[PDB]
Amino acid sequence: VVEYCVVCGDKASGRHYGAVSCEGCKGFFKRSVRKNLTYSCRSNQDCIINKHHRNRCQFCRLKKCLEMGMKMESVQS
Amino acid sequence: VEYCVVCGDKASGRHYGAVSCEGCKGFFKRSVRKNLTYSCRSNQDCIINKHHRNRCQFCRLKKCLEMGMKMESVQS
DNA sequence: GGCAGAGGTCAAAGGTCA
DNA sequence: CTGACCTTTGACCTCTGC
Ligand SMILES: [Zn+2]
Ligand SMILES: [Zn+2]
Ligand SMILES: [Zn+2]
Ligand SMILES: [Zn+2]
Repeated sequence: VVEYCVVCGDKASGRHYGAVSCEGCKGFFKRSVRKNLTYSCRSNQDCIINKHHRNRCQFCRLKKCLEMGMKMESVQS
Repeated sequence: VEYCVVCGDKASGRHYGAVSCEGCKGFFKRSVRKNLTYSCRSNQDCIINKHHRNRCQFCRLKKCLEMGMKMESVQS
């Protein structure tokens, strides 16, 4: 009955943009895609996305978001 | 129009669990972020008001905590 | 109907920099 | 260090199309 975000391991509201996601992960994906935002990383793209420290590397979040099958094409827009 | 429990200034909004001015919000963030502890030169009951808020950082932080600002809420 | 999976709001967190 | 002011986040909403 409990489902966890494939990005950050937070309680997941459900499948969003093709991925079991927390509400935070959804909204990041949207804004990133809607604003055509690519970010950069300052730690050799090694950044580990955890519920606690997910807002550390926007770049590394979007990497994991796409890695885990969130789909730009699914965000309206 | 609501007033900051720490300094008594006009509050921006509720900040870390208490109706706070931006200043005390800022103070609180940086204090917890840099795990700053503070020393008092006036026996630790320094009056904290808008006009004279920055005399004692120590006494301010005490007030911040006492009036219910929650460190845990401030993030890393 | 019923509900997943899109959308949006705005307080409360964040970061900026004179 | 400070705080006026600006940006992001994510809990909680609604809509609507299978
Ligand atoms: Zn997540
Ligand atoms: Zn990174
Ligand atoms: Zn104040
Ligand atoms: Zn003092």
